[PDB]
Amino acid sequence: MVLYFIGLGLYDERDITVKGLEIAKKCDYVFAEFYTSLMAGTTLGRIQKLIGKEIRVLSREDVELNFENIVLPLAKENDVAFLTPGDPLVATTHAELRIRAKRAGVESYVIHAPSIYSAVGITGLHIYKFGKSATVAYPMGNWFPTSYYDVIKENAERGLHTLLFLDIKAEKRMYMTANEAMELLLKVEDMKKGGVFTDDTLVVVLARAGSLNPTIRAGYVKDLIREDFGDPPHILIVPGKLHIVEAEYLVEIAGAPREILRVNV
Amino acid sequence: MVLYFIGLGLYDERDITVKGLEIAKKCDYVFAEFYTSLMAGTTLGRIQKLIGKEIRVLSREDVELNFENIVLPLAKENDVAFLTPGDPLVATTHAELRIRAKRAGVESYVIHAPSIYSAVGITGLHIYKFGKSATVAYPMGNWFPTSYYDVIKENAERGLHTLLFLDIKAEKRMYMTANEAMELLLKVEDMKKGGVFTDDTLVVVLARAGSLNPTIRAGYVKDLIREDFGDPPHILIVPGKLHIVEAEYLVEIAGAPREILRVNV
Ligand SMILES: Nc1ncnc2c1ncn2[C@@H]1O[C@H](CSCC[C@H](N)C(=O)O)[C@@H](O)[C@H]1O
Ligand code: NA
Repeated sequence: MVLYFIGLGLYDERDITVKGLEIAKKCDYVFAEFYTSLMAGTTLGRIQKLIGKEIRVLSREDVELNFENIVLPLAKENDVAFLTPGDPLVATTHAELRIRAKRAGVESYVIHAPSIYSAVGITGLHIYKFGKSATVAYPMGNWFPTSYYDVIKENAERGLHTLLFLDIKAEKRMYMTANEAMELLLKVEDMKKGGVFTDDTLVVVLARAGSLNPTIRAGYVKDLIREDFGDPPHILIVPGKLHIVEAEYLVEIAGAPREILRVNV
Repeated sequence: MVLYFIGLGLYDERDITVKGLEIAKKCDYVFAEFYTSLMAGTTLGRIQKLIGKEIRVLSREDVELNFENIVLPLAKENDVAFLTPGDPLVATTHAELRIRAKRAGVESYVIHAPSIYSAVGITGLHIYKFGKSATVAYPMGNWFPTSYYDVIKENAERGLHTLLFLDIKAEKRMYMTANEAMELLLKVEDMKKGGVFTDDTLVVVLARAGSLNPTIRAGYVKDLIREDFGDPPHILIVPGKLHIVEAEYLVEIAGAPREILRVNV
């Protein structure tokens, strides 16, 4: 009678940790959600084959609305696993599900896996220099989210980097590209006119982290807004004040304009 | 002709990903470093047996100073693996190593693994609310660092959480406990008098992340300062204002006092 929250990792089925695999293999029932993120290098079939268990995929409503009606009942008499892309508690509200587990009298354990939040280290930007993070959400009809723009502003004033998770509407197979993110930000700049995000802003794009050849690119918005970064998922990063060593990596590894090597001191 | 940076994960030998284990097994040479951080729940012997190949350990000097003389030459005609605790390149210095690989004409790839940066999600604190991160280092001789205090102040002021890594003496396998960190902070507060860290400050301590049974505790400094958090490593977090769900998670999962539900939300 235990519930395991198990992360599947960044890109493919092998991004799960050995610990995660061995526990999932011995579970009686296995549930999963594939709406919080996109694992571009695998399929449900491959994941199922790897763990040797049939997987019951749940929708966002199944989880947010009926997690205690669909998953917890079985977890009271058996070992149940709930799998998720990346790390199960990063950039999701799944932590709250552990509260539901407890009140249901069910023990829960968490098995971590590589997460985009941590994988940003491959951009060469010091991970401790990141400040508040935000999500660039798709506008729904006339509703136009803009809060993420203020996050960039606040971090940049402190000289901190801003990690921008990008939207995903899995049910519609809609995966926001870094390009779409940039467009939205420029539009928001037009409204707020804070000088936060412009054609000259230096940005970093990380696409398909977890794969062997992720797309790592740095440059000015004017130049990257129309560049092809490959298949989703993508994340966008607006660096704050760079250290020379960060700029060197972006130039040498992410093909950034050598001019950034000359920071303004 | 290829160098693989492979993350070992959080705590024990099973914290490496399936992909990492499989790639390491196919490499002609396997190196590892245990100076940036340690794998507190396992040993070099257990990691080596799991992989099945002899592992050569590299000192801080061997890497920072002679990576291109010890590691890269072999990567020219063989597949080489470089294992590091956590997620590769999270340690502010390892990114540079990819530039060295480039300059040696050696291809390098990164195989991710869980990191403390993402793993803290288990505290129930929303990762988007984390601000600039810092490390608390022991004062030594005429050097008494206090910058981490300012980091906490700037984050909390903006309602952001502060992730604090605690000092470590890797070679000696000696870690600074959360209790020591809290003591240091109280002394810095006495000097600073900024009202940033006092007996009434709410803090979160995370011990042995990666383990199925990590210690997750939250409470006011005056009550946790002398609490036994178990074996290191310890992670100290100074949360900013809490979302009601974060507070409920802390109360329900980390044994936080009911008081935070009205005082810190
Ligand atoms: N492999 C990957 N490469 C680039 N961005 C990724 C990614 N995986 C996730 N993301 C980013 O994060 C968003 C999901 S938000 C939740 C992330 C997940 N729990 C994790 O720990 O990684 C995606 O829409 C995308 O913008
Ligand atoms: Na951070």
